[PDB]
Amino acid sequence: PRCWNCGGPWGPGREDRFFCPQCRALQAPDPTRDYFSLMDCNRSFRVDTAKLQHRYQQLQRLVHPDFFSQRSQTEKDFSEKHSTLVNDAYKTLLAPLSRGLYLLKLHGIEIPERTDYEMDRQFLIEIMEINEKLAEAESEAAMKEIESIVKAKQKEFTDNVSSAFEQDDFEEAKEILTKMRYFSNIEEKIKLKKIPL
Ligand SMILES: [Zn+2]
Repeated sequence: PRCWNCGGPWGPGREDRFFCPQCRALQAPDPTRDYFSLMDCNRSFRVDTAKLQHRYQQLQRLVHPDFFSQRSQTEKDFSEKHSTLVNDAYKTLLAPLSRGLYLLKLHGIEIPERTDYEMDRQFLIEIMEINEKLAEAESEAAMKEIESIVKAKQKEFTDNVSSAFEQDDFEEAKEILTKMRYFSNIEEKIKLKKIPL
């Protein structure tokens, strides 16, 4: 690893290698750098979103294409690349759901796309019950009950998946996170139904 302007060696040291100490040029982003690192926090399901938002700004102060409009094409390139990554990381870590799923990827676990079959019975039952309820839900208050029901589950699940990580129990975390995916959809459908008011 070396600088595109100098040839200055990338030090085998600490992480934030945004600028070349030798020539001040904006460097190519490290593909290997995970989002928790880029957002300067521990690999953890638990994430301080006030801090996160602050980091997001610090970095966007450094790499956003606005500051590179008058600079070389190479720097414009990298400025755009970085700024995109910064956005990804931020969005990914901000949402507990995407955070959970991202946390699993690093721990080397890939997720099947909401595979409806690999699921257990009791949960399936819950899902078709919620469905029925929502389908039946036309009144504004019957609408509230579902929201409650859904949000009460969401909390329970967050607590659970938090534990799963605390214990390194990724097979469990993958389970619960696959569940949380369902309820997110249901949430979005409710919000979509809630538009006309
Ligand atoms: Zn350099």
